[PDB]
Amino acid sequence: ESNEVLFGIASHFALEGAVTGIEPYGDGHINTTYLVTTDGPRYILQQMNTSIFPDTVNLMRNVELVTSTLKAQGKETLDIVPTTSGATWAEIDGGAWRVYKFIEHTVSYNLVPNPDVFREAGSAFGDFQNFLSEFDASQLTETIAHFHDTPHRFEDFKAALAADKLGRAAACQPEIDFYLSHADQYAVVMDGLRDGSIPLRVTHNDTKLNNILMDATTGKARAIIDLDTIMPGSMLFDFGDSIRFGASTALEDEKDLSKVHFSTELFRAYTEGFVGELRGSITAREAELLPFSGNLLTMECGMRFLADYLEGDIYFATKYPEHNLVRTRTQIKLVQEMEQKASETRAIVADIMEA
Ligand SMILES: CC(=O)N[C@@H]1[C@@H](O)[C@H](O)[C@@H](CO)O[C@@H]1O
Ligand code: NA
Repeated sequence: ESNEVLFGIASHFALEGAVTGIEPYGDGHINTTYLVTTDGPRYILQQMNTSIFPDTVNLMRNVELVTSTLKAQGKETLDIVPTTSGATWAEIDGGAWRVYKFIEHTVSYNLVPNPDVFREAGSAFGDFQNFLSEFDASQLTETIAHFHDTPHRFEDFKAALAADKLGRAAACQPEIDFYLSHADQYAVVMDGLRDGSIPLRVTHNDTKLNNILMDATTGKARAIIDLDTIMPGSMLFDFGDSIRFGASTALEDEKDLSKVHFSTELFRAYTEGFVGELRGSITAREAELLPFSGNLLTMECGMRFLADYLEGDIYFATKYPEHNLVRTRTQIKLVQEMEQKASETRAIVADIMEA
């Protein structure tokens, strides 16, 4: 938005400095995020995407519950800065806005630079699952329905494909046919949740690497951010999504596919950290599905990118017309390598489950 509008928004919130600037910030695809600079502290200002999260009240209730519980254990988290009237968010001119304190002395990554960073990510998200187990499912109502229900995502994909609103399907038949041909694989986790062979757990549901902040000195995890999708699911959604984003040798939107590979060493590092924290709760069936959960979440995210391309880019932020096609192509390349390396990942999990 204009500066006039953004500075106006900021005046609704209990900031503790005179604002000097408000500038676009970060690589989130969903909300619209800004860095607020002041004569003292920094803030993150976000316009929440109400097309994706229509029930703002329930969403903020969940975020308040999670963050207040962390605070009450003396654990660093996202610190909501209230409105000047004490509310957790503001509805202003038809938009929903919130502010968080900027988390100082941190670093974050869109791409794993070395195995230790990714091991730490695994530990952080594994620990967060232990934390979340303290809630029962009823305390944290779903903020998005069918969120990691891959068969439901596939129904959405098939509809986007049949409609082919922009005539973009002609240019991406290999990608389309990849997702169509893997239809038989999409129900495995949902079927296990439904029949009780996979435990229903409270999960984070968007565990990509850039949703953790690490300390700039110690390298240890400081805080997990992007708390909007905390809701019931499977452990496998958090593990699989982490592998999807972080076991790649390339960015999610890397144009040069020759740079995109699935790294079994990174898979190992993350699994060491994650299982390291969850060894006392992980079931045999969950352990059996750890490698395939990577395939599943990567395919789910990929099909969502491609569906969005076919629909004219209505869901994910994009920077250029082909951006979602570029994104779906990395996800496909990753799954192709995950398939080829299946025996190796199976062996890695077995080896860690004996440690
Ligand atoms: C709420 C929502 O749709 N979040 C998505 C997440 O599911 C997806 O895996 C990611 C891809 O980078 O983008 C967004 O964060
Ligand atoms: Na739906």
